[PDB]
Amino acid sequence: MKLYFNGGKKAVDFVGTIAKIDGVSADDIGIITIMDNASYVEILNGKGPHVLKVMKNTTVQLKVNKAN
Repeated sequence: MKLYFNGGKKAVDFVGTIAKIDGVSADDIGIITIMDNASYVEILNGKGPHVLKVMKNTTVQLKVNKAN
């Protein structure tokens, strides 16, 4: 599942808060895409919904939402 964060040009950063989420590790972090005013990262192994809910409560406080 692709998860958007309102942070872009204007990867190591998102691997690092996401990798510390309960029940998640680097192996659940897929491709990272960076655009001008937004970025998204593919969350693997069905953990997308979980990562999104946890990130709504986790500071790095970016606005997160499901791409799809």
